[PDB]
Amino acid sequence: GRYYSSKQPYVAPNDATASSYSKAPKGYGPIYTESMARHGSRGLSSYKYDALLMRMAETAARDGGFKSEAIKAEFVKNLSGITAANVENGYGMLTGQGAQQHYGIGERAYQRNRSLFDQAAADGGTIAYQSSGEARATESGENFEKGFNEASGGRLIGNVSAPTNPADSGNGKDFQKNPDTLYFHKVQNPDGTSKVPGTKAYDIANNYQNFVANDATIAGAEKTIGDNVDVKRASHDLLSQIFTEEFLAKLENGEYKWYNTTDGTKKGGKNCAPGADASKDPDACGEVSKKIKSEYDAAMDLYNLYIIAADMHNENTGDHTFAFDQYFQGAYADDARMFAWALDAEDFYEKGPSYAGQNETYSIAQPLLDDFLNTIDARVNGGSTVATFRFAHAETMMPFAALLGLPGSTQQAPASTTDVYTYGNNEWRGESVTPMAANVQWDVYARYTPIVRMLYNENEVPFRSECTPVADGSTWYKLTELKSCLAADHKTLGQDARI
Repeated sequence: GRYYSSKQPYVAPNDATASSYSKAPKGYGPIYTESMARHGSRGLSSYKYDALLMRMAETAARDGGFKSEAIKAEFVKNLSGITAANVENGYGMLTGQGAQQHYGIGERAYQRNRSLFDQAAADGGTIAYQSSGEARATESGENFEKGFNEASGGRLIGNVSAPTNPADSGNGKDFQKNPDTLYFHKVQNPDGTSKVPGTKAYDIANNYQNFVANDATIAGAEKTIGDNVDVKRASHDLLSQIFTEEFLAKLENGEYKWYNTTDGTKKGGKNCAPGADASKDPDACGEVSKKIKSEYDAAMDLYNLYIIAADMHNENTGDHTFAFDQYFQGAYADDARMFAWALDAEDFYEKGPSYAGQNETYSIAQPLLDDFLNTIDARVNGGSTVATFRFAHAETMMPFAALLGLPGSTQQAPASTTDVYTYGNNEWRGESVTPMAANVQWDVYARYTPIVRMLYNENEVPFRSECTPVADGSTWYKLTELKSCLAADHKTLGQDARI
C-alpha cells in the first residue's frame, strides 16, 4: 500500500462490480433508496499541520537546526507550497478529486436505480438532499447532483424536495441542513448554531465528548501507542532527514515546543495562513491550543501533509507545487505504515468500535440509523420521497460503521491499555472504513415487509452476521429483520426473516 489512512482518496468500482449487483427476488420491485456519504477529497481542514511545521521550521532556521541549506530550502519550499495551495482552494474545501468522486457516485447512483427514478419522474416522486452544513459536505452533494442529473439526462431535475433550512441560497440551495443525523458528534453545528441543551441531540453530543475526554482506557491505550518504541524511533528517523540531532533531542527533552500561534508560543495569539482572508476563510486561522511537543507530534504532522497531498492532485500545480513523499522513500516507506497505525488508532479508540465493554464511542450514530429506518417507513406509509441522499463526515461514518457492524468495524479491541489495537490483531483500517467519499447506500424493494440490500463504498455487502437474510446466500434482508438485528441486543427473527 501507500498508507494514506483516512485520507485515502475514493476507489471507484470498476465496470464489472457496478454491473453485477444482485437482483432482488422474484416479485419485488424498487420503492426506495438512501445514502450517507463522507465528503469527497479535501484540502487541509485548517491551518494546523502545515502551520505547526512552519513554526518549527522558523525556529530551526533561527537556531541552525536544519541539516543543510539545501534540506532547509526543500522543506520550507514544500511547506510554503502546500499552504499556498490550501489558501487558494480555501481551507476545509473540496478539491477537484472530491468533485470527480462524487460526480461518479451520483452517476452510478441513478444508474443502479434507473427503474425507481424513472418511475419517480413519471409519478412525481421527490428526492431529498441533506448536508451537515459544512461546505465540503454540501459541495460533495452538489457534484453528486451534477453526476446524477447527467446520467439521467436531466429527467429528475424537477423532482427535488425544497429544503426548509437550506445550506445556502446559491449552489447549495437543494440541501437541507441536518446536523442531528449528519453532525451528531459535536454540540456546535457547522453553520454556527448549537444543539439546544436538554434535547436528545445535545445529550448525545455532550455525553460523548465528556466520555472521550475522561476515559482512562482510551487515554492509556493512546499513550501506549504513542510511546511505542518502534513508533518513537520512526518519528525520530523520519525527522532526522531534515533536522539535526541537537534540535530533535532538544524537542524531545522539552526544551523546544511550538503552539499554533503567531510566534509559536502558548500566549502568541491567533495565527492565520499568509495570503489568506480570515473573514472569508476562518479555517485558515488555526486552533491556538494545537501544539508540537514531541518528535511524535512533528512526525505525525509531516505524515498528515504527506497523506493530504494524495487528495490535492489538481491543486498541486503552478508555483505552489509541493511534495512530501520524498521523505517516505525506501526504508522510510514503512515509517508511513506505522504512522498510519498511530493515526488509525486515535480514530479507532475515539470514534470507532474502540475497546470492549463500552458502546459510547459509536452509539452516537443512533439518530442516523434511526433516520435510515424511519425514511423507509415514510415511503411504505405512502410518502412520495423515493430517495434520501446525505452528505457528511468521517466523524459520521466511523461510529455509523461501528454501530451497524460493517466490514472492518466488527471487532472491538481488548479492555486493556497494553493489549491494544494493532493492524495485526484488528481488521479496522481508516483507508477502508472511512476513505474520502466513503458511503453507505441502501436499496429497498417491495412486493409484505420490504427488503433491503446494502452497498458499502459501492461493494455489495451482507449486513452484520447476526442478521438473517431472506434466503441462504442472499444479501437482501427483511425490514422487520433489520429493525430487530440492528438493535442493541442484535436479535434475529430467525426463520421469520426468510421469505
